[PDB]
Amino acid sequence: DVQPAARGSIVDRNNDRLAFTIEARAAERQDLRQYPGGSLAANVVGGIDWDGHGLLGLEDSLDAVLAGTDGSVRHKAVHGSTVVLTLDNDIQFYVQQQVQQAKNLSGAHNVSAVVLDAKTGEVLAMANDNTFDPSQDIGRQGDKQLGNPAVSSPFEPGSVNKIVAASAVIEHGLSSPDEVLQVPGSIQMGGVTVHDAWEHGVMPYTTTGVFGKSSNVGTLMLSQRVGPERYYDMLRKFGLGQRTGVGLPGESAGLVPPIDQWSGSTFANLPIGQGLSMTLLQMTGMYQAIANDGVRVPPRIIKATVAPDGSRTEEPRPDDIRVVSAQTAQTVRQMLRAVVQRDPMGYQQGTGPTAGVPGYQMAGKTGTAQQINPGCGCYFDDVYWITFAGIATADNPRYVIGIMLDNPARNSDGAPGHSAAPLFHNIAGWLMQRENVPLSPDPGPPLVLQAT
Ligand SMILES: *C(=O)[C@@H](NC(=O)[C@H](N)c1ccccc1)[C@@H]1N[C@@H](C(=O)O)C(C)(C)S1
Ligand SMILES: [Co+2]
Ligand SMILES: [Co+2]
Ligand SMILES: [Co+2]
Repeated sequence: DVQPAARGSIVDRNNDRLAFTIEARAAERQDLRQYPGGSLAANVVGGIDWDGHGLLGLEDSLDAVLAGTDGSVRHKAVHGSTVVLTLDNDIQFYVQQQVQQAKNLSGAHNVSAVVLDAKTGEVLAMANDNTFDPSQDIGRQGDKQLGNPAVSSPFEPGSVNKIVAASAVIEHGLSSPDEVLQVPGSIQMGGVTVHDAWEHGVMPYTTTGVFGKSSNVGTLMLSQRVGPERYYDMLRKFGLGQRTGVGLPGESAGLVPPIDQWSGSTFANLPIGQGLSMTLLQMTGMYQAIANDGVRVPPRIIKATVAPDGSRTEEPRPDDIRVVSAQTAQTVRQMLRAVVQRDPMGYQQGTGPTAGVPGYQMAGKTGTAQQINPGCGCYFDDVYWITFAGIATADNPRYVIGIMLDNPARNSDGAPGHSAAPLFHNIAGWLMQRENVPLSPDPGPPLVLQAT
């Protein structure tokens, strides 16, 4: 009497299969969910329950699309539609592996990474370490990551948030990359005292140097030019505090205190990335806006669906959001090249020189945010979220890469320190090689971070 719907498959952007059903035997007919890549993108894909319906991930959030409706004899069975993700399996595989070995080499509690297409915001890779294997019983995998922290688990961003301040001082004509500043080693602001990660007297940092060296004091002085209203407006325009609508279950909205609830010290904290939280995806989406000439395209992982006949419907594109002018975006892309600039004299070196890839105008920003002590209601002194976000490349944005390390003892590559810059180096360099993207013989002249 019953005519069963055949579950749809989940494939990547080139129709490479992530999950698909085969017919088998034991009721007697029994359909088996196949996961050829095992753990590949399982944080996104999810896994099957006993009855062949989704248990978690997109298998469950898109179950109705994937499961179809059973027929009867008279009503025809509607077989499940196929879901085409924006993921590129080759990129996801490389990224997911690097993320696992960044966690191993650095001693972090977790490591995650997101790769966006610069112009379109599509999610080309989304990975975390320790990813469960959906071809195996979930109940034996309590020691595994069963979910998708890149969208579900916000953190305080620290210094990667400085893109907002930088975008606001440029867009509002309030400063320029080459402006020579005078930056003390500390200031009192909003009732509190803010210090730079190194002690120094008044330093002739350019605006380029404030972000390339990640001066908190410098960021805040430039932020006083913007004011709370214009800065809070730029936060909101950058997408923070609000879900992206990427199409993944369990997405968090993060957390931005609204301006009418600020305390006297909120403005002293937000421009340096403390006092607010965001997801890795929101973090990478901020850099997507800048990569896309100031136009933010909310990220999306569902590319299209194919009906049982074979007809394809593309997913509807989200509307553009104008965060900053194209001129502003280009100027911020170029400033951020200072973060990867190397200088043996130290003077004109940014915080993330290991992130540069020679022959390419790489551009990014490091961060080191303090985590909250759960048994205190106060910040740890030596527990951090490490964070990197970058664009490949400044002069021709193709890829946006966002990385977070949960409190590593070492670099992502195992060298001493605490930086995520080596992992951006690995992934961005590999993305350029595999597309045979051409080098550039001249990098331009070095950027000036520090005047006289
Ligand atoms: C942004 O991430 C800033 N970090 C801080 O002010 C932290 N409170 C801090 C953590 C650890 C040591 C010193 C300060 C600046 N950006 C960092 C980075 O770009 O990696 C920094 C360590 C240069 S300070
Ligand atoms: Co009927
Ligand atoms: Co240390
Ligand atoms: Co290298």
